[PDB]
Amino acid sequence: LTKLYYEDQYIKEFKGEIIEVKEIDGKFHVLLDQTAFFPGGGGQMGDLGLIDGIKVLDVYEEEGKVYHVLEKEPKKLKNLQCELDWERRFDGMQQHLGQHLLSGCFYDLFGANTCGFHLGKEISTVDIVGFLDEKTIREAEKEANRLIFENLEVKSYAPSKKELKKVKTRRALPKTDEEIRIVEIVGLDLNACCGVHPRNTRDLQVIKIRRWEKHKNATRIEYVAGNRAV
Ligand SMILES: [Zn+2]
Repeated sequence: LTKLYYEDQYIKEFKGEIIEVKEIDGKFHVLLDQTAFFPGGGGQMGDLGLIDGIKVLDVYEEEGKVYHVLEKEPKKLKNLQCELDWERRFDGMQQHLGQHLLSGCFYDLFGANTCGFHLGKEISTVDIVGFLDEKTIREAEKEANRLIFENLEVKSYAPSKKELKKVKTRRALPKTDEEIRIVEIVGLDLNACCGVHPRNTRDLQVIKIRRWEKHKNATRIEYVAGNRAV
């Protein structure tokens, strides 16, 4: 069945048909024929919103199937108006690409590698290998914002096994039964990622580095992108 979030990440309203209903203590876990509700992936949180005016409280994936936890019992089940909480969606889209952008700027400018990231509701972090002084950190922040306004294309795709052999990456790709998705900041960076990203760097608006500290062999950098930064 259909996962719309990987086909067009900007779809915020869609038509759906409830294929299954399971009542699990108070809540109604539903399957849909097609969904734009992201369950979560690559560190990024899942969606909330409405299915037929009934609030979606949780979205998860189990055995390749996206399940929606509804607070009330579905009545009508065909041709339903389904809408994402777009503010939540887009916030997570911006923070994730924000991380990729910074990571790509740190490597492009200074050869500095990323070894971790965290996307939280309040703040997000990225870990860069080694000590970094304030000068280099602020230069990466500047360059990130420069490429936002340069508006680079961000391609999200699942390569065919033919075109997957011509994919050049700096980190080895996972061994999986699942399909490899690629997120590519055109001209800057190309990484395997299951996230849902904006289609350009301009969509980030602005990126601000808040503060940083040492974490073992790394510099843990706190950042905000988009509406969080203002
Ligand atoms: Zn990612």
